[PDB]
Amino acid sequence: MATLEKLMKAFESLKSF
Repeated sequence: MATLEKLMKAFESLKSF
């Protein structure tokens, strides 16, 4: 299900900080 598909870039962009 591509519902929270953004969490990946979100999170990795979060991993960033």
